[PDB]
Amino acid sequence: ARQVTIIGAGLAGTLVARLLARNGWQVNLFERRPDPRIETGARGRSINLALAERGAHALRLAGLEREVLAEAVMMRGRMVHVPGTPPNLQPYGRDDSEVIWSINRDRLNRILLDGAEAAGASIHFNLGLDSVDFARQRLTLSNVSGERLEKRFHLLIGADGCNSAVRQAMASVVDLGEHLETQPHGYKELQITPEASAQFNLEPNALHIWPHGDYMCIALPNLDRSFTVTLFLHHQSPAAQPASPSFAQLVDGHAARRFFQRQFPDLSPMLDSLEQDFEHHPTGKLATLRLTTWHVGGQAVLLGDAAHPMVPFHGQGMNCALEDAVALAEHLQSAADNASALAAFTAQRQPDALAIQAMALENYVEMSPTYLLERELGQIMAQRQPTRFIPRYSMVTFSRLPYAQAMARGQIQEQLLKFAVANHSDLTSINLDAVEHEVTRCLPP
Ligand SMILES: Cc1cc2nc3c(=O)[nH]c(=O)nc-3n(C[C@H](O)[C@H](O)[C@H](O)COP(=O)(O)OP(=O)(O)OC[C@H]3O[C@@H](n4cnc5c(N)ncnc54)[C@H](O)[C@@H]3O)c2cc1C
Ligand SMILES: O=C(O)c1ccc(-c2cccc(Cl)c2Cl)o1
Ligand SMILES: [Ca+2]
Repeated sequence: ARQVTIIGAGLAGTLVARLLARNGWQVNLFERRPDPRIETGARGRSINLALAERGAHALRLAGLEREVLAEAVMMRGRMVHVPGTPPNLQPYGRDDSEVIWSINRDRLNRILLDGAEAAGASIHFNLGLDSVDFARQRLTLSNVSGERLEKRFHLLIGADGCNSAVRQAMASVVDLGEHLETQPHGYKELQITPEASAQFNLEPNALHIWPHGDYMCIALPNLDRSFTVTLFLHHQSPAAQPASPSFAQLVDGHAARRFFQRQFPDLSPMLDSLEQDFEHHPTGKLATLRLTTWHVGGQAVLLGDAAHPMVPFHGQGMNCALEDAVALAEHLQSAADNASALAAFTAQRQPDALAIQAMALENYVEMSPTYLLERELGQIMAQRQPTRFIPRYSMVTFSRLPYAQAMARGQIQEQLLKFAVANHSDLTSINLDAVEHEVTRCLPP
């Protein structure tokens, strides 16, 4: 039985643990945090995530999709809130097959941990990786007190998130060629209670967005009709725009309330605990990190956020990490040796990681005239050639097309629409048959 040590019992690490353990690998998984399945008197955790077809399919292959979806809220469309216009519900597709799922992160992690243990993995909590000695094949772990314990390893999977210690250890024995692109937005998680969301008729089966240019809020539903709201706002006001809002201007929760009342007036009344959430929840940081290599020989590999931190604006980070886990287990299972597997994994996944990293950054702008007309012509082309003209968002979210192919086809589509609408003011002026022939010329089924 082949041996593997996984660092991080998050989303990627627990899935890859299950996939390898059920294929007969001897799997030990090490997690810095306590076991979330051991109920304590601590406050619950209400962060949720959008699960799309890529993540769902990964869970399906692992036999866990049914259990996860039973605890998830269907989101049938995007609900865009702008003051002065009623909320506009933009359906994701023609029917409920094209939806995304709002799942509580803690509940998803618990289901995955059970799945990993059911397949035979051993999971060891309260042990955080501190360092790796690659030449001696040993690693050093410790609890929160820092009491150190050493373990031998044969294959090390770094599934330990965007601040990966495995990545830090690798960067010392190989040049990972890291390129860090900091994101100026921080984020803050806020809460809408079930009573408030019902009082204001907030639609439960939708993803909600309050755009406001350089900042915005999103809200995702929970099973009990509460919503988790996330504010995205610059950490600092730019020099050469020092008045603009930023976390630095919001000195306390009362300042945050004044900010919401002015900039997000239909949302502020739903946020009963704004002042306390704002002061008690930490401001998060965002970034894009691109690595030239993801592995050290056959000894260690990164996946998930450890390999490709991305901005969250496409809701694909977890979905990508679960897709990584499937791919890594597949390569390891069937390769000639571990070094071959890890090289092949990296070669397969790196172009797609770059693509979603880029599309996630682009997606922020797109959710921040000419646009209507292009989107209108695109809807017609999707009706005439539904196997050829598929909106990029739909390729990313509702299909398993490799992200880089989705991005390439999306650019062909966006250029074709922009050129077709240029020098036209309405659609009856446009030759739909000529556009369709360009679709069938440039977009294979
Ligand atoms: C605000 C926000 C919103 C998001 N929304 C979405 C969304 O809607 N949909 C989506 O698909 N993605 C979303 N994402 C992205 C998603 O959260 C991540 O991409 C995903 O959790 C990555 O999974 P992972 O298993 O690689 O890492 P994680 O889920 O972070 O798990 C890493 C694990 O490693 C552990 N760990 C860390 N360091 C060590 C160490 N030294 N030793 C041992 N254990 C360690 C951690 O405790 C954790 O258990 C969002 C991200 C943010 C910030
Ligand atoms: O229509 C969508 O799928 C949509 C709009 C906004 C998002 C999103 C999802 C997860 C995390 C974050 Cl930050 C965002 Cl902005 O998803
Ligand atoms: Ca420790």
